[PDB]
Amino acid sequence: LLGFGVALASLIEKCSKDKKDCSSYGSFSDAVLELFKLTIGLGDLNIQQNSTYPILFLFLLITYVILTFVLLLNMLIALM
Amino acid sequence: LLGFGVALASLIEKCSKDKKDCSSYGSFSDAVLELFKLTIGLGDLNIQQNSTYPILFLFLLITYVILTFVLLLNMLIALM
Ligand SMILES: CCCCCCCC/C=C/CCCCCCCC(=O)O[C@@H](COC(=O)CCCCCCCCCCCCCCC)COP(=O)([O-])OCC[N+](C)(C)C
Ligand SMILES: CCCCCCCC/C=C/CCCCCCCC(=O)O[C@@H](COC(=O)CCCCCCCCCCCCCCC)COP(=O)([O-])OCC[N+](C)(C)C
Ligand SMILES: CCCCCCCCCCCC(=O)OC[C@H](COP(=O)(O)OCC[N+](C)(C)C)OC(=O)CCCCCCCCCCC
Ligand SMILES: CCCCCCCCCCCC(=O)OC[C@H](COP(=O)(O)OCC[N+](C)(C)C)OC(=O)CCCCCCCCCCC
Repeated sequence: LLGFGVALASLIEKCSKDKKDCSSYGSFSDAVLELFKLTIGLGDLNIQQNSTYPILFLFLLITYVILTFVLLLNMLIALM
Repeated sequence: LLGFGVALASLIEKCSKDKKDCSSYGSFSDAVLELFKLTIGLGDLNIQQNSTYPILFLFLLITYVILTFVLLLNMLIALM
């Protein structure tokens, strides 16, 4: 959560032309909150960020989904 | 559900300056409904409440998520 939170957050450029737009993954704690809400399954996944690399953003975000929604949570049920 | 419902609800101060704003966790039954919808996975988690302690609010809300979304539901699948 914290590794991909800081990576995704540091990938986003300046806030906006008006300081508040599509800055979901703006800072660290805001990106950590967005990833937490993808694990719970709440909200709406929005990839149209003010990002310099949309492909690298999708790669890190989909890797996070594969590592937690698929591997870690189902492996928790199996070990339990 | 009811323990954290009444705790989170009693943490929120007066309704608003207009009696209706960001009062998701306003009263008891409204906070119980919001927690129920986090368990089902519906809605959108909004922590920007008219709260006096945003940190204590996150602590109680994340503890609820750890106790039900992680422990209790997966342990239900294991015992079943
Ligand atoms: C499958 C999942 C399982 C669960 C996984 C959970 C993983 C964790 C997920 C956590 C991510 C949640 C979001 C964090 C960031 C939100 C923003 C925020 O509030 O920032 C603040 C910090 O806020 C905190 O420090 C959050 C509260 C404490 C940490 C969380 C609980 C710790 C775990 C408890 C466990 C208890 C266990 C039981 C114990 C008996 C900082 O804000 P600021 O920079 O000061 O703002 C300045 C500007 N402003 C003042 C105008 C605003
Ligand atoms: C993983 C999860 C699993 C499920 C967990 C579920 C846990 C439970 C979750 C419950 C939380 C749901 C929300 C409750 C509060 C909503 C608000 C509300 O209506 O308030 C009202 C009460 O409302 C009730 O009393 C709700 C209905 C009855 C209880 C729920 C069903 C009982 C379980 C059945 C089981 C059957 C089993 C099978 C039997 C064969 C009160 O409103 P008011 O104060 O009078 O309003 C005044 C102002 N106004 C009139 C203008 C409005
Ligand atoms: C054990 C606890 C588990 C639960 C999670 C608790 C922490 C949640 C996030 C809190 C953030 C906060 O509040 O501060 C985080 C602070 C400052 O944040 P900021 O950049 O000013 O953004 C604030 C944005 N606002 C104003 C909108 C709120 O440091 C940082 O940004 C540094 C980030 C890089 C260092 C950390 C990397 C960690 C890697 C993994 C190590 C294991
Ligand atoms: C066994 C049944 C399971 C399913 C759940 C059923 C109940 C759901 C909620 C109904 C609420 C309601 O309707 O009344 C709850 C009432 C009055 O509510 P109010 O504060 O006026 O808010 C009404 C808000 N409105 C107007 C928007 C609807 O008491 C209370 O607030 C007292 C709360 C503290 C005492 C109870 C604590 C319980 C702790 C756990 C014990 C095991």
